[PDB]
Amino acid sequence: TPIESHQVEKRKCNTATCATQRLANFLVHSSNNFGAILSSTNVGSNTYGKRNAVEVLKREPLNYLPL
Repeated sequence: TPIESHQVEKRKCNTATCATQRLANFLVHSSNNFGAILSSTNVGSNTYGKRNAVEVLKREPLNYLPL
């Protein structure tokens, strides 16, 4: 009589979603440069600092208070 097949497959990462995952690796892949990058923050390229997020929140506490 016949017997169930033993076919096996995998779920390789071949989708766009996986692409985002590589972005996370970029932070660690460029973590060393990040240090030297913040050093020249006074080069007029500090208009994208992450801390800006915590600042704007302070300037606009309305969003924090009940709405």
